[PDB]
Amino acid sequence: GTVPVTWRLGVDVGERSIGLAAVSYEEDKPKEILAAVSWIHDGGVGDERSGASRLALRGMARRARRLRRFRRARLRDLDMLLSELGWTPLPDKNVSPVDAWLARKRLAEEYVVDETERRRLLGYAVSHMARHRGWRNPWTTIKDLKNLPQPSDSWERTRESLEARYSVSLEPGTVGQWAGYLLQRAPGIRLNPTQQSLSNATAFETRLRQEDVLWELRCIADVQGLPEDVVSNVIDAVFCQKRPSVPAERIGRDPLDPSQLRASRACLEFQEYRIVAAVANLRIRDGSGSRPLSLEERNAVIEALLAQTERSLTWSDIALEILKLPNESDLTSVPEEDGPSSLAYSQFAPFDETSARIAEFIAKNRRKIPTFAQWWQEQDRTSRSDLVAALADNSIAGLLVHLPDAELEALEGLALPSGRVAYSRLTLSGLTRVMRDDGVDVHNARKTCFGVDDNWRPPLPALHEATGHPVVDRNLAILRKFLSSATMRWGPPQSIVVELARGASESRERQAEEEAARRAHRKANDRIRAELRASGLSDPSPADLVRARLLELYDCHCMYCGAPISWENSELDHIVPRTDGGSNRHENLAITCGACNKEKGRRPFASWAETSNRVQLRDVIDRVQKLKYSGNMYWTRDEFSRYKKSVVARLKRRTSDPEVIQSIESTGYAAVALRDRLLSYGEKNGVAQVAVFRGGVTAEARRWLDISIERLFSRVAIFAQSTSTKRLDRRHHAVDAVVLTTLTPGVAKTLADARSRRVSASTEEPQSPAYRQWKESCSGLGDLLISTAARDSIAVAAPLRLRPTGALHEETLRAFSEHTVGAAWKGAELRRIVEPEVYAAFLALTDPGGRFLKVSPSEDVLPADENRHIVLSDRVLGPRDRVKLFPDDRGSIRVRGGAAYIASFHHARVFRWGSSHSPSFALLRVSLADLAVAGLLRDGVDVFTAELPPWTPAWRYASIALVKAVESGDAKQVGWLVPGDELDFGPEGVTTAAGDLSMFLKYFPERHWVVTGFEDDKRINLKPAFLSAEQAEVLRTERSDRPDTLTEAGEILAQFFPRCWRATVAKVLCHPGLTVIRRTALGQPRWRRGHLPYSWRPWSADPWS
RNA sequence: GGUAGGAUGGCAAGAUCCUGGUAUGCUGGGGAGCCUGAAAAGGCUACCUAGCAAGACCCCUUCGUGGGGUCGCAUUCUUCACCCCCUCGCGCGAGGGGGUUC
DNA sequence: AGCTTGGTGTATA
DNA sequence: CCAGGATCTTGCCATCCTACCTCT
DNA sequence: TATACACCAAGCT
Ligand SMILES: [Mg+2]
Ligand SMILES: [Mg+2]
Ligand SMILES: [Mg+2]
Ligand SMILES: [Mg+2]
Ligand SMILES: [Mg+2]
Ligand SMILES: [Mg+2]
Ligand SMILES: [Mg+2]
Ligand SMILES: [Mg+2]
Ligand SMILES: [Mg+2]
Ligand SMILES: [Mg+2]
Repeated sequence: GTVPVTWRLGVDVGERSIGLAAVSYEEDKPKEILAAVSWIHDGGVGDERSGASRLALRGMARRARRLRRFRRARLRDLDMLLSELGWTPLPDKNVSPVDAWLARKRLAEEYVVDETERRRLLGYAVSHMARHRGWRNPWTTIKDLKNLPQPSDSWERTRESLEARYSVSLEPGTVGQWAGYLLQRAPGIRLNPTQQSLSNATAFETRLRQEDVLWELRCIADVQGLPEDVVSNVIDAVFCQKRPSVPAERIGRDPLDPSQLRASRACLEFQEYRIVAAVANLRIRDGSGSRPLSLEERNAVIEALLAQTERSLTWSDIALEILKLPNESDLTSVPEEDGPSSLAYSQFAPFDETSARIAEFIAKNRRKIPTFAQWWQEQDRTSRSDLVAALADNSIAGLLVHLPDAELEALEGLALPSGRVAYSRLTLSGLTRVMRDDGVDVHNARKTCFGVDDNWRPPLPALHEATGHPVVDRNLAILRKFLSSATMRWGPPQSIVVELARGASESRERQAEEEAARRAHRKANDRIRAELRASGLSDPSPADLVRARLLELYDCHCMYCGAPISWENSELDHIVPRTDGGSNRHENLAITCGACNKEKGRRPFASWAETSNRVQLRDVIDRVQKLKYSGNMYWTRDEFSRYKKSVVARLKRRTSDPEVIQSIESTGYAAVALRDRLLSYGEKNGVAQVAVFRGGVTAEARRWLDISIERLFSRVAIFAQSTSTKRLDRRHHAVDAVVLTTLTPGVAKTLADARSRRVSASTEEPQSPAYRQWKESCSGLGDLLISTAARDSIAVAAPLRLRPTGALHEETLRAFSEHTVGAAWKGAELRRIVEPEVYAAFLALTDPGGRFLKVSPSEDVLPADENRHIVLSDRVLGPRDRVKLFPDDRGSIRVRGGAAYIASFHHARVFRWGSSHSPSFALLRVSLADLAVAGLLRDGVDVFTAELPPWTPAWRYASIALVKAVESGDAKQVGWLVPGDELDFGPEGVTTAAGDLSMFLKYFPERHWVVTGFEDDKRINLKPAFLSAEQAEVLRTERSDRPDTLTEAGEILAQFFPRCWRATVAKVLCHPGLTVIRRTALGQPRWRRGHLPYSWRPWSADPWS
């Protein structure tokens, strides 16, 4: 029964959270909080230690599978070529460990007269070379690999280092020659640097290159006299590689023409569009005001801009010799940031970049492409545009000219500007046609060419369609469930309010220094772009620019060990590892030899330098601190100082603490994407407005409504001085959403001005009619929120993960143990029997009328019966026969000939037995490996109730009391628990606390707890629902920096978190009135039993039907 | 005007994936050197080789516990049930995507 | 002889 | 780690559109 | 505006 009410929706997006409020209004006064809920989500992250999202881990695993499958196919095709040549591939076994290396060495060194020996060594060498071929730019062809210098400079430096280290000069000094020589001279030497945790020097230090392996192949071919066609076939088989590709479904669509893909920046239509649009936005002085350029002025400037081979027309040049303006400042509306010494008029106007690159490539390589040079001078702009589009879109996964194949290879080697622009090629051609004909700008050209009005906006995505961004998708899924539920409860909202991750309350000095930072960044990047384009890099990436900057800043030396480095052997090490949240911000990037990076791994700089011998921590710190500010460089003075401090702080960390930087891109994207989808919902549902306000407006509105989280939720003081922030209670997201429902644009401007004035600095109330009206309308909001928190209606819930997907086991395969049948059997050895038939036979041997195994790990269950025979259904194992066992007394499954421990528990099944006045409880912890080996990872299976065989790790490592009670027939399954199920202990709270939980519950009497795991057969891990771990972690952080600022409650919280309540199942489920609460999207517990997970009481839940 | 939102282009700083690779690592099979040993078998350091989620679907084939091909760790209430949407698109049982109020 | 803490291994760059 | 493609965020400059808000 | 779990061992009642 839907009852319609006037209500507003408040949306607080977050990185790992979203606050959602449905607040019913009357006039502009809030009448009732219909629903306030903080939903805690994972941001797409499944494993916090891995750091990466589930989508990212799946993509990496899928691409590892794809790489290995194509490697299989490539090596099989090489085997076929070797069999056609008569060359014997290296066998799988019964060969010397250095047979391939010595074959490579001997074939490089001397001609082998015996044809049989020559073919065998050639096949050994080539098959091994294909297995270990080194690295190539994946976008380069095999012909491009052949055109590289041979060997690479990395291998020449390695060769010089090896000759100096070993006092011998091998000729010609190939990788195979040096490796075979060193594997014989120093047995047990490691070839490449590896991840560290005795430590001897490796043979090589830098990454092996495919041109080095190719040069060794050429040397072997020249020494052995192989025919050139044979060498060519072997090269194309060894260095075969799939070209990287872009799926076209990953490319966005033109908003005006959704059937068309967005155009590449390489397109000549986009180049023409850029020039014409920029000229259409310039203004000329007219009677102390600005006027648009006339049609003739526009055509003159546009023809001067298009007719360019190099970017040499500045805005001052355009004003002075092209426009014939009497003064340089007469040209107004220049699209550049204003700076000193007339920088805006010193900046370059756009040009046809693709035509300039193609003309440069033609004039440089007229020998290689004379037919293409003639065709390019022959054809017109439309045919050139079609050719350029084909050349720029050839990289799509899914030429009209009969060009010679060498010329086609040269053009595919030609580099064009990358990146997609907003419009399609057809749209750009039409829009540019309208502006060049009518003299209009982009807006009027869009109106004319596409028949739209001044109110036109691009089409927005709907609520049901995702972005592919994990944080945004989590926020969107939660919001759309909330909105669907709230719409069927109370109708559509009157208005929707969304908070955007933007901030404007900044000082003029802050604005000036950020402007100077942007100016210095642009000047340095333009310069470094110029020398990199002179060096041979067409379109430098941000990481290219960072690499050039750090190579200039450290004089082409490693930042860690000081070894000399170059462009191709350097690595950009994340000082804070990516798996520990480490960002790509340039203070987190260190230029590194590569050996230092590979040895450092995930370990922090200090925890690696402390025990290492290659680098010195203090030497690295002093080299960073000894950097001096030049006259002109990338950073400003303040930026250079803060950059050195950030780098030093990143080197100094001795623990795997997460990244210092709190990135807000995902929050901003979530806010903008959810706003676009809420605008779509409002168009489809007649919502009057979807307003947006900044975060600081919401914080200032909380300040001026006297909404304190510690007062609202009666949270005790954690600091001796001042009050705790909003983040101590996780309900603050829902509070922020409620506050967001009150905001109007005028009061938002007033509170933004007020907060900006207080940053630029007790206190003074804001002064505006909108502030007065909003304050009088939302005077009662404080009392309403106090009553809502008093009746505990603001819920904190995590969405459940019920799908049985993810990692089936741990990634480390383990060797099996062995145990003889006739020997004495302990309980743990009986629990570790791999084969289910042998396990069941031994189970029946220990207890005949039995389905489960009832043992203790330390008890000697069976004696050393010297004539014991285990009779399977396909074999009889005598007392001498050896039974395969899992290596450890923990849950594990057989995977690919080895043993793998089970992964995290998917769920726990709750079993209750005993009398009704005092029942006994136990958990059956079920992993995805249990479901996999039980065959339950299939269609039509309820994973929480489907039976698990006794040989599964779940039933093997259940508690002995649970096993005896299930076998005796008294224990029945009454429910299930997943990580994230809320345990509401009731108004009485937790009554079985002892030791540390009692001391935590004196100051934080939490009745709502979240299941986080099941750490053994008798325990469940619970953390409080309403309390944040980041607040406790920053308590621990500020405790070191400040003297005893934490209160008793602050210290108690700081030591309770993060392990929290490692609780006993018997001591948790013994609380009467404890409820396992599963909530609807509005934060309301699901009590009616339907086809969605519902709340249940472990005391009174019936056994499963 | 002032604030806010949106378009396009530029510039700056970032975030998320996607495609293709490399070098290790683990397990199985090996073994170059060293050591402990030998009437008495295993280590250590490397290197070689195969596999690297369990598995699923398709086609083989000059028949087999194999060969080849495409996939499989995302979309957090699994499965079931109901309702909605796009697509197997004749008012279809279906392939995906969404929602289910306490 | 059971619960409470403490430490640590887990596939990587 | 490597190259390099796609999607997007935030801030500033230029232009165009929208909406409301505030003081003479 | 964010980020460990399942196993293995001590430890004082
Ligand atoms: Mg917020
Ligand atoms: Mg490969
Ligand atoms: Mg290789
Ligand atoms: Mg090596
Ligand atoms: Mg690193
Ligand atoms: Mg929030
Ligand atoms: Mg290997
Ligand atoms: Mg090896
Ligand atoms: Mg496989
Ligand atoms: Mg579902």
